[PDB]
Parts: sequence; C-alpha cells; structure tokens
Amino acid sequence: KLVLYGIDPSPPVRACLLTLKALNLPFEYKVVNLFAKEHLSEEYLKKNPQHTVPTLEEDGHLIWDSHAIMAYLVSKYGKDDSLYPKDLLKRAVVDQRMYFEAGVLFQGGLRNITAPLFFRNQTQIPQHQIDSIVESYGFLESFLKNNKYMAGDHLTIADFSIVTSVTSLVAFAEIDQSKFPKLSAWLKSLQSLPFYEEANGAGAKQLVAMVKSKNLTIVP
Amino acid sequence: KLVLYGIDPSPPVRACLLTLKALNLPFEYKVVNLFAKEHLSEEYLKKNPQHTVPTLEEDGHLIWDSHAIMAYLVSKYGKDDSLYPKDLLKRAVVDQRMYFEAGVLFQGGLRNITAPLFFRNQTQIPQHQIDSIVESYGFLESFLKNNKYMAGDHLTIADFSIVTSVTSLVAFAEIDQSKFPKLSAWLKSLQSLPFYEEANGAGAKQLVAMVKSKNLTI
Ligand SMILES: N[C@@H](CCC(=O)N[C@@H](CS)C(=O)NCC(=O)O)C(=O)O
Ligand SMILES: N[C@@H](CCC(=O)N[C@@H](CS)C(=O)NCC(=O)O)C(=O)O
Repeated sequence: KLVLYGIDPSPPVRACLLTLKALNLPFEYKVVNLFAKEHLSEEYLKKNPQHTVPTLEEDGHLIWDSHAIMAYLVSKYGKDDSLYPKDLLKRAVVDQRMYFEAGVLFQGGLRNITAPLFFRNQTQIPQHQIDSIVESYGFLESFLKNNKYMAGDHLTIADFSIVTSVTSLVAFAEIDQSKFPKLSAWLKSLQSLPFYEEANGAGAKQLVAMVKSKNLTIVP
Repeated sequence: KLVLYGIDPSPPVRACLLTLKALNLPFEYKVVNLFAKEHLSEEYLKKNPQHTVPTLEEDGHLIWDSHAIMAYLVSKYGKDDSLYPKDLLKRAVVDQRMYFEAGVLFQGGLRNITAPLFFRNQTQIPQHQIDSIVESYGFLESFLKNNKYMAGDHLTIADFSIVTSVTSLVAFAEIDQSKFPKLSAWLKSLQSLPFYEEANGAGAKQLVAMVKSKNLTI
C-alpha cells in the first residue's frame, strides 16, 4: 500500500500527486504540517533525516525527494515507460529537466524567497530575484522550442515536476504570454489533464494565497 | 566519441571528470571559460540554451546537467552497474542524493554565495548562509549513518556529485571533524582515489584560490 507524506501547498508533494494520478495508483496520504513543525518530530526524522516533504513509504521502505520518487514510481508501476523513457538519450533529457526544476526553479527561484518570507518575514524581494525567475521562464520557453512537452513529444514526469514550481513562481512573477507563448500554451495543456486540479491545482491555489497574503514588495 | 565542455573550478564539471575517469573513458575536454563569457556565444547557446557547463557531446548528440550526464555515462558505458545501480530502490537513494546535491548543496549552499560574489562583488557573507552550509554537512553526516558511501556500501555517482560540492563549500565553511566525523572519513575515502587530483582536486583548489583572492568576510 503506497503512503505519501506531505502537504498540498508544497510543489514537490504536488509533483508526486500528479504522478500517482497519472499512473492510476491508489495511495494513502499522511499530512505533515510544516507550519506546526511536524516534519521536525523525532518520528518524522527517523523516516527522513532531511526533514522534507514528500516522503514515500512502500512495504516499509522509505524514499524521499519528489524526483527520485517520481522516477521510482514510473519505473516500478508504469505499464510502459512513457512517463520516463528507458531510451538513455531520452532519459537524459527528462533527468536534466528535473534537475533544472530542483535547482533553478525550486531552490533558486521559489525556496530562495519563501524560506526567508515565512520564516523571517522577509517581505522585500530584490528585483534581481524576480529577474532570475523571468530568466528561468525564458529557459523553459527554450526547452519547448522544438517540443510539445518539456522533454520531448510526450508527457513525462519532467512536465509534472516543472509545472508544480511554475504554478508557484507565478505568485512572484506572472508569465508574460507575449514573451513566453509556448510556456503559456504548455501550462494550459497541463491544466487540461483530468487529474490536474486534484493533484496540483488545489495546492497551488493555497500556496499562491499564502504568498499574496504576505503583501510583498519588489525592490528595484 | 565523447567531448566534455567545462572549466575545472565548476563542481558539476568535476563530477563528470570523476565519472569519466572512474569508467576509464577517453574524451576530449573542451574548455569553456565562464569568466571570459565563452558560454554566452551563439555557438555554445546552440549546444546548451541554459548556458551552463558541463555539456556532453556524444557522436554529435548533446546532453547537459552533470547528474543526467553521469547517469547516462554509467548506463551506456559501465561494465557493470556499481556506479549507478539498476535496482530501483538502490537507484532511488542515488537519485535522491544527487537531487540533494543539485538543490541544497550546489544552488542553496554554493551558488547562493558565488553568484553574488562573482556577479555583484559581495564579499560579506551573512552568518546564516554559513549556518545553512553547516546544517547541510549535518544532513550529509546523517546520510552516512549506516553506510560508508553516500548512497550505500559502495562508491556511486552520488559520491562524485556530492564531493564536488563539499570541496567547494569548504572554501566558505570548514568541516569540523568533531561534529562531522563520518563526513570527514568519507571525504578521505574520496581524496584517495588514484584519479581524484586530476578530476576534482585541481579545480577544487583553483576555486578556493579564486575565493581567497576576493578577501571574504562573514
Ligand atoms: N528536492 C526535494 C525538496 C523538498 C523540499 O524542500 N520540500 C519543502 C516543502 S516545499 C520542505 O519540506 N521544507 C521543510 C524543510 O526543508 O525543513 C524534493 O524534490 O522533494
Ligand atoms: N545543474 C547543473 C548546474 C550547472 C551550473 O550551474 N554550472 C555553472 C558553473 S559551476 C555554470 O555553468 N554557470 C554559468 C551560468 O549559469 O551562466 C549541473 O549539474 O550541470
């Protein structure tokens, strides 16, 4: 019986949700309230010493990091390899896109703001940070230059990982459709998935709301 | 025919160099000098629109990101899977450690200080960024609780990835051996591979010297 530990404002938890729904997998969900420091409990640290969400539990085994989890799920459960191609050159693109999300989008763009924001009430955001988010939208627009989805011609876990961060980063910088038409189209396409709302949309809305309620300032 | 594009001070370049050497693969090393903005030319942007190093070229096909390159090299060229185990659960640990390196160590620890430093000449490092680095050492210490290497009982590309970052982070935050004994032992187990200096040491030192010449303060 799969168990996912998380809370839905979290982008990587949402990426796992997307992927479990895409694989038509049932699972138990255990909420870990980061705002009440539940991830810092002795019990949770034994599951995941990095004290992050998501964690996946399967027959006693604990796996963390959304990208590891997503790859594991497709590899283990996928009817075929559509969501995570076995072809090594294809896999290298999916992998690259996910490492891009981990580093550039999630740490560099999002957590770089949200950690001081919710922890230290740092409500002033330097323009150079917003510039970096917009630079990353540009990189995503480049990724899509000759492909319908982030890593090629079909939907993969790279799309799921990337969309979770993109739909959070828009709390700080909107995506200019005139600059980033492909990124814009791609997002609407992901938004069309039957499981999109339940896996990503719901949590994204709650995170965007939390951010908006903090009344941020961009400093030139 | 393998070509690696990079510069030695870059940790993810060094991770690829460590892996190439471990697999004993011939390659051409094309220097792309970030300080001369060689990564921003039309030619390089065609290879990698992210304008990062490393980039790997294999018979004309281009791939980038150290972690993706390392997984690709072991998968394609490894005589066996020891450096990147095929077992899904074992792979999941290797994968997680590499994503940790990408986000927490490299972006959150290293590039967080080196971008302001090299782009904005910010030589004053907020004490809390050093703390965060030390916290990351602590996470690495935990990863080593029941295992001699980062992802289990043998050397993997997770070790290569993490060493490159750790050796760069040392430039800002010394490792206290009384707090992180397992990490300290682990780092010696890497510093000892016969190909360590040529693949990681040289460029790690160069980055240290660049960092030192900037005369930092906390
Ligand atoms: N690379 C990890 C990132 C996980 C992460 O940083 N999650 C945040 C929530 S969005 C978290 O658990 N923060 C609490 C903490 O780090 O203490 C993944 O992809 O799962
Ligand atoms: N996730 C990438 C990170 C690559 C990266 O950020 N490399 C730096 C050098 S250490 C770089 O190319 N900086 C130049 C730039 O980003 O413009 C990887 O693992 O290869």
